[PDB]
Amino acid sequence: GKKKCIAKDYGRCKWGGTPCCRGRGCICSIMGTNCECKPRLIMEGLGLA
Repeated sequence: GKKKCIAKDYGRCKWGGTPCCRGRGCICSIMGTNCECKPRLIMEGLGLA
């Protein structure tokens, strides 16, 4: 029961810190502070990246 990851589910997430059970889309702003967990993957479309 999330007892192996986090409870935030989405939003504040850090690959090197606060894990992200659901939504691996953990990206931060240019400054690297607005690290939010999004459900969307790396592909900003279909499979171009």
